[PDB]
Amino acid sequence: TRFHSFSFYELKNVTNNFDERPISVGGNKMGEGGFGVVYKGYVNNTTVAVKKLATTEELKQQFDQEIKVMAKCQHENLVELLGFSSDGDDLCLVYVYMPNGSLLDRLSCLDGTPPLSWHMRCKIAQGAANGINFLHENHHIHRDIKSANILLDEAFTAKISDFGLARAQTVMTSRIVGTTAYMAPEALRGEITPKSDIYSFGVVLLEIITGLPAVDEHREPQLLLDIKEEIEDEEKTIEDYIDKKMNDADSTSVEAMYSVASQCLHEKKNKRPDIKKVQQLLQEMT
Ligand SMILES: CC(C)(O)CCn1cc2cc(NC(=O)c3cccc(C(F)(F)F)n3)c(C(C)(C)O)cc2n1
Repeated sequence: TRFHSFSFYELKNVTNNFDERPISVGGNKMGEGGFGVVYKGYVNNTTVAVKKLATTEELKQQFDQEIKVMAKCQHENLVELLGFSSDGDDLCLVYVYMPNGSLLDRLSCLDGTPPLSWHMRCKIAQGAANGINFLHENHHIHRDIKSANILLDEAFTAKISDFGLARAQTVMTSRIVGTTAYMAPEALRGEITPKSDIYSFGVVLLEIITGLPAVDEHREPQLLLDIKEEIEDEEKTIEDYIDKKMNDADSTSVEAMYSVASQCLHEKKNKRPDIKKVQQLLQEMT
């Protein structure tokens, strides 16, 4: 492919021997999740993100699938793969570094970062919808749209990441994958459709408006998607749930974003808008 093949020794060298201590303590660990750990590295005179993968053949399939999707899909709102390593004792994927990490971490202000403004949140929602539109236009279903998989660059531009479970309505699967707090009912039953990505994006829009995680075991409701029912049954208002860590949110645009989220979250897959309609509505909002 057009990607660089890196030596495992070069990647081990540039991540301080895959130093598992967090970056805040002087180590190289930036994150963990998606079948591996992500480390900060320095190749040539550039900061990079090195994901070290850790079923053996199931992990190799995710490695191959990510490379395949990345070779085909290049867009301003998608992460960029620079290279890979498959020669040492572990599989590695090398990406262009995202200085502002994930939307999940910026919404929680992890490591003391300042709360995102409403202006920045609108740009992020638009950017993420543009990335999903590119994936759907190129006949790919992400299957794990969530705030942890929306990364933020040096200008807080939204970049969709983690295409290891992406698939090139309609199709069924015996291996149900995804993150339960973001999954559409039909996705939880094994259906594979881009309509499920829309539902997950609706949960992301609620996270952007409220600053709350999609699931919190010590919260009522535990699942963020359940606030749609509280608002519909007039028990609460969207105003009650707006993230208090903002000083520039205006009711009109917050209600406009909530209307998009509510439409995405329709329980019936055929009643949800498609990604092009979601993009149009988010563009009209600003
Ligand atoms: C406190 C601060 C200085 O504002 C933030 C520091 N920071 C910088 C990060 C970069 C990250 N990721 C990437 O650069 C990155 C880029 C492309 C792909 C991938 C992935 F697929 F492997 F996930 N990760 C992350 C994770 C690993 C979570 O995505 C967390 C970070 N935190």
